[PDB]
Amino acid sequence: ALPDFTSDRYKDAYSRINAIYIEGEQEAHDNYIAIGTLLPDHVEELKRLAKMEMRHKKGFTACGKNLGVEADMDFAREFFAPLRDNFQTALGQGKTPTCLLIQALLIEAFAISAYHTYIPVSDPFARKITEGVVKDEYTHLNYGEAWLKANLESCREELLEANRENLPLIRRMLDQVAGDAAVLQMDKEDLIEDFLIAYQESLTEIGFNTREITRMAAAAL
Ligand SMILES: CCCCCC(=O)O
Ligand SMILES: [Fe+3]
Ligand SMILES: [Fe+3]
Repeated sequence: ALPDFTSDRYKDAYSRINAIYIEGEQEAHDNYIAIGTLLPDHVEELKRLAKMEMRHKKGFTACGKNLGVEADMDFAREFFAPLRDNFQTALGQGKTPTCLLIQALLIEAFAISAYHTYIPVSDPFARKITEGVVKDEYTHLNYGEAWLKANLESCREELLEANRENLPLIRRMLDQVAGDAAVLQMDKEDLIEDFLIAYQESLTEIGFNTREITRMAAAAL
């Protein structure tokens, strides 16, 4: 059954999960702009992507206002700190393939999983907003997949390294959100399945074979 969106129990968990949505959209915006410093000829497309992320952020901000819940932004910022630190490191070293794997692949897949899972248990206001959002993040996966597919032969090793370092962070993120997510009536196994399916499909599209992908997914352990 649907959660009681008015309960103190729900609002408490929501303050953190919703803050994660909001912060995630903000960092996605920042990341796409940042990638523009690495792909100067991609700037106008990246600006469109980043603007979409700000629309997403505004929508989740609105979802919070609607339930009367103050977002715990401090919690969210710490939650994203490991991937954010790794993204910045890559950015400073000009490592475009690592930046794309972290943002366009890992974070977008995490988003699509969270949002797909949240929809059937969301309040009616948030549901319409979130239904809009999910259609968009496939556009973002497509963007990352396209560039990486086009450049695979020069960046294969970097990508294996990027996955090795960053996929475990996604696993720890899922472990950390699981409790609050369950209060929101979201099953951890659904979140994991949806995430892994999205990621595997991106890797397939990029040109990795089944063995390579199996070895990659394994690094989560
Ligand atoms: C769960 C928050 C992640 C959203 C990141 C994005 O919109 O690309
Ligand atoms: Fe988004
Ligand atoms: Fe996105």
